[PDB]
Amino acid sequence: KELLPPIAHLYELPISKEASGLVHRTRQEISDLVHGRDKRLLVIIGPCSIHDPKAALEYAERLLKLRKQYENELLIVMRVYFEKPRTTVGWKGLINDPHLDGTFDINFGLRQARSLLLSLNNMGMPASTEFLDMITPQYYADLISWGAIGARTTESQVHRQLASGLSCPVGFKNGTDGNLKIAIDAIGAASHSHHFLSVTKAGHSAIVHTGGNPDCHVILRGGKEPNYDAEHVSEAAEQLRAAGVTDKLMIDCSHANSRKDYTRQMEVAQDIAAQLEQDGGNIMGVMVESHLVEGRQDKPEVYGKSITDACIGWGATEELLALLAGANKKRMAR
Amino acid sequence: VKELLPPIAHLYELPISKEASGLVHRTRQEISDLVHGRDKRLLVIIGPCSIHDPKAALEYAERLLKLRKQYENELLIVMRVYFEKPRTTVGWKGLINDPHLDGTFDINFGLRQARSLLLSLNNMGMPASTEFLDMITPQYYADLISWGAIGARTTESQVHRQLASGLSCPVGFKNGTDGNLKIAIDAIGAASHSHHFLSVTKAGHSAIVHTGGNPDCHVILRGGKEPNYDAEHVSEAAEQLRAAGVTDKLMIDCSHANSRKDYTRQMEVAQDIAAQLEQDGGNIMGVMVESHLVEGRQDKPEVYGKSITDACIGWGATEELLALLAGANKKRMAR
Amino acid sequence: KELLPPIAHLYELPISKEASGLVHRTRQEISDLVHGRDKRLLVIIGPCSIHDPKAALEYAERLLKLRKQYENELLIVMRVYFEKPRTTVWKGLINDPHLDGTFDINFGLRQARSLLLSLNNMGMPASTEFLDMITPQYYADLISWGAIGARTTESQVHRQLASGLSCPVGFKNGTDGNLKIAIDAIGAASHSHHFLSVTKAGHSAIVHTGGNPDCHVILRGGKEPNYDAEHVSEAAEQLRAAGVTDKLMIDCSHANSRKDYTRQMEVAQDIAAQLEQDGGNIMGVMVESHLVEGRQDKPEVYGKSITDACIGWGATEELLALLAGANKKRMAR
Amino acid sequence: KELLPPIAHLYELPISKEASGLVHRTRQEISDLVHGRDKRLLVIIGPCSIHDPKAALEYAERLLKLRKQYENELLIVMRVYFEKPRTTVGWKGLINDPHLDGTFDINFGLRQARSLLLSLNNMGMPASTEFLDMITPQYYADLISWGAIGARTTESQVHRQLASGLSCPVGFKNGTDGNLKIAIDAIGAASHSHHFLSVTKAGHSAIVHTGGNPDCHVILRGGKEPNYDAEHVSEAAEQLRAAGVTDKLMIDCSHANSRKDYTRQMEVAQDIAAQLEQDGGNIMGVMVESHLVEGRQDKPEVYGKSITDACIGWGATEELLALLAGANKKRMAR
Ligand SMILES: [Mn+2]
Ligand SMILES: [Mn+2]
Ligand SMILES: [Mn+2]
Ligand SMILES: [Mn+2]
Repeated sequence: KELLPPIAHLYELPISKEASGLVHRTRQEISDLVHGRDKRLLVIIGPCSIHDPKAALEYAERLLKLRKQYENELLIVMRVYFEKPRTTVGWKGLINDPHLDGTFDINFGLRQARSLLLSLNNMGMPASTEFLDMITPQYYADLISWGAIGARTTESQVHRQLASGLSCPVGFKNGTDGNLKIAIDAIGAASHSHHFLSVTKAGHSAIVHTGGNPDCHVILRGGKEPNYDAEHVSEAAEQLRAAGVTDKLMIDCSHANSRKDYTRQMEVAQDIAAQLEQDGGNIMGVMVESHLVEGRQDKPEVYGKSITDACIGWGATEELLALLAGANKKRMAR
Repeated sequence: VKELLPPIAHLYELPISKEASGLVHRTRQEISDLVHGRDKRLLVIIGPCSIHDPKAALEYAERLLKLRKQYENELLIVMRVYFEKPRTTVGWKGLINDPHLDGTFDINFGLRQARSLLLSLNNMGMPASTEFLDMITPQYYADLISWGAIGARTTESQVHRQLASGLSCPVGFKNGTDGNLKIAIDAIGAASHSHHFLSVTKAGHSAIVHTGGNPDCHVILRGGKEPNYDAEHVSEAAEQLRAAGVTDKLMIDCSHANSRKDYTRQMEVAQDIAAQLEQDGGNIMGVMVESHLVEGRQDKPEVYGKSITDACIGWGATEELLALLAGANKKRMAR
Repeated sequence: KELLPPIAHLYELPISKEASGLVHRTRQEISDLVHGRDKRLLVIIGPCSIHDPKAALEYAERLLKLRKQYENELLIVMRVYFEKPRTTVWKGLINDPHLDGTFDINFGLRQARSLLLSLNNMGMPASTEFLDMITPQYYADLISWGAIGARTTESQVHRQLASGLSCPVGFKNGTDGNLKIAIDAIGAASHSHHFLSVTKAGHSAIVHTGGNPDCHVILRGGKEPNYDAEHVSEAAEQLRAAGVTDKLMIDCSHANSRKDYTRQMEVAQDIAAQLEQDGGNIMGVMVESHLVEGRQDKPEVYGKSITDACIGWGATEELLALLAGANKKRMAR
Repeated sequence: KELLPPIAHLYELPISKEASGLVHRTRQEISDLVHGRDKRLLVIIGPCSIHDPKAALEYAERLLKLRKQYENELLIVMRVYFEKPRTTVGWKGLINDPHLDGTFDINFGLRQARSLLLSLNNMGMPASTEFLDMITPQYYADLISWGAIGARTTESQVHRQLASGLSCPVGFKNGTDGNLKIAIDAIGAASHSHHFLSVTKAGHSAIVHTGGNPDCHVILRGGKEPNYDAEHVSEAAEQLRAAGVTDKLMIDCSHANSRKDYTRQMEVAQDIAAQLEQDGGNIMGVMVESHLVEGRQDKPEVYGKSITDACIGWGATEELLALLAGANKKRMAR
């Protein structure tokens, strides 16, 4: 079927002066955290997945107030995930199936994704996403300040190539059973130049030559056991130094670190807060699964509630952000 | 950003012949038979870790073809013709990506040579197998491939499971690099279903594709932190496959983590499989073997017929290993 | 530079159910006139060129009332021509929508499709001249009648194009009056052709067309005017000799009025007289009309042409009443 | 149906150093003629249409010997016409239907046309053709030293735009009834820059901005009456100067100047030969319909015989060229 190329969506929704400026600078600001030049804490926070742009915009307006408030301690960027990797099968996100009913209206979904990202950046909220597909990025990577490569794809050569050509910093998650070396290796690969086949903005396949991405880091997201504590952070930091790549890392409070219990994301954040207080020198960022309303639901019946992984609600979100900001204020004072 | 010819340009210059088309169609059907337990021959995916020299490849194929015919009642021999290689971090990604082996990345030439070699192989009677790594290169030559692999590093990847769901050949999913078998079992489940995703057409344009699912996927045991080739591991995998409601017939890789990356250990693994086939071995439908004209590996392509990637057994050792497997499977089939 | 393909525009501006029905119906009604099943007179009327969407909609709202009023005698369809072909030298609303040498073709094609959809949606069907081989895919779905101009009637590329169009097509005689080239064009366009074209996705392809059975000639003058009974009778003779339809359209403007735009009325009266006497070979007329009569080099006066001079609204009422009255009498025989 | 783009053909049949040099040199030589820097006579000579590459190459090998023999007096370039305009319907040429059987194998036809042109340039014979289609030129214009726009398309805006973007000199024929102003007007238009839609080497439609073609001229090819004589040449020269364009022009010995009778081309050439002897300062070239065997045939039964317009045969061709060379040697001595 008949896919509109990126240029069609770029013509309807060109990046504005403000969005372009916000993306450019947030990427720069994140590079400084990745390389230990600034000691603010990157916070990637928001829904497991976007299934309703309206709830997403409401969420973003609340989050914007806290982004501003804590701007000296925390660098807040919203989770805006449009592509979801499933264990076997299931809804792959808003792009793949925006009407949430098996109609796979991908043109509508890409348009909605771009429109949401443009609106977010226009309001002052930078955005992040996981890059899962090789073709979808040309539709909206210009509006992304930070990207993730998921646990299920960190070891994949086509995803490392993708990352090597992205203009934003990229986090690589450790593997689903806890393997960190694949992520360390991914930084090596993505940091170098690659030649590979991709698709242009006009929608045609082409040979691209990337320059490499100097702003990649790892993300600790648990395995058979959680890997967020000081002992794990120290082990990982030594392995990063050994490989000659940045030893500054991100810690995901959710997924296999909370072991799929949204109420434990706060516990993880408190452990991180104590590391920042005691030392915490290898930590540059945290990831949190958060929505307007806590929990999850199989069907999109309740507004502002996840249909994928369970999230903390808005009030726990305010608490969690206050805790990290206070803890990092103390770290930054040393 | 450089000037890629679309699949239709290569297809025009190198159209599939009646003979190649018959060989592919038959070989896929025969392999399907093995996957679903209808025939008890052993699929043998055998040849170089990587193809870097089409002359040496054609010579290899010539020698192998005699053995394919000789052992045809006990073994279904298909050549490894791997054109895309995953690197640990960085390095030469294969003949397609850089066919002149010097960082000129002449991909139009690479794709052309890959198709030419596959067409020449099928025309001489040797079916071909490859690892599908890239999302766009398959359209250039998948019509000439009888069996496909998704590698250990990409079995968990949703975009690779999608690709597999639209392939017309049977597909083997390798267990993960540390030993995880569940990802490959999950992959069979995923690739067996219909998917909708973005891909590139034969004309070189991006499009929405809707696949029908691939009913002929299976797992490949290739070792992890510890090897997983033995009877206990096979029995344990078979139980997991049945619990997930997918085929309990599997393939065993003698190389990579099952040989502890020591090419001289491939024969020990094959000897263990032979022993399983003689005793029972009902869940084994195939084996994988990294093999070339000359054993070992080299950083540079100085020696003819010697791998520049993973180390391989040599030709003599290939005769030994194939004879061992054909003997042992003859007995399995007899009962 | 970076051309959006037709599918980008078709996505933002899908044809409505109402527009689709109007185009479908009007094409058929026109075909009925081309082949003598109905004796209403097609009238292709409106500006020489469209340079202002706002004025074009205002003109359409006025024309719509007369379209309905005269519907038993006349089939009124608006002229929505975006440009000229030049002898040489403003390059039309598509090729240059900002009227300033910036050639913003993406914007121009978008604006063209937008206007055509709005026109169809209000009940006014639209006609245009197809000048190039690529632009038609962006809006031919909104066109009820197409023209091939005098300067391109003889061209094999344009005959091919016409053979694949889903609307009826009029071929103008040559710039110096040559009628044979238009007669030959109908014959060429009625057949199947294989040739290279561009798809709605923006890619070159081989297309195989089925032929267009609803083509006709248009008399637009030359070395001398060719609107009178004598010239109409000779054309009809030549048409029947070539085995194609002997129903034709008369352009009141261009080389039939020459240097006086007000002569369109005289041509129209001569046509009225033919209709009253007999006039059996006339299926249509073309008229260059706008809100305000005349022309201007620069777009200062609202609703006045910036290409060829046009009769104004009051004279348009006059000319349509005249034609409707005359054709009423022809249909009553 | 499934059209290979130009790049597919360019990859299989890249232009050689030799062909590239011959085309560059020949284009420059022809420009010098159009602008009166040189008084050699351009001679565009060969079949009405190509229906058989084998005969065309045999024809070229004979013509090369004369090309070389007359090089100080004549600039001989072969007619290699692959696209034919029909009065109503009929075979449109080798590209459109190479197997001459209603199969329209256009991929094969383009491949065969490019192959022939490359072979011709490689043997030392430059080539000319009529550019009828908007899309086919990308496949082989790099191998063409001179182009024609036909009588039936000279008045066409799209053909004038096409001409404005070509790298070769272009001749515009007067209209089919004898109108010369359309060709004079065409030179005007094709000398300007244009913006229009075209198709790329990769097979995608795009906006192209051409720089104008400063090497255009008119071709006198007859109308109701012929227009080859001194008086018509003299009339056309005055109008060229009046429009401010080159008053050097080309005369077609065939088509409407021969009343469609192949035995009259020699009479036209003889008239031209007298003008060249008397004065003939405004003539820069001639066009002649020539083949191995004279006349025409309905089916491709006889080898080297036209299936379109009737042509003079090889013997008459030698006579005609000797005549023009002898006459122009004298013009050039003054
Ligand atoms: Mn999640
Ligand atoms: Mn290997
Ligand atoms: Mn006009
Ligand atoms: Mn001819």
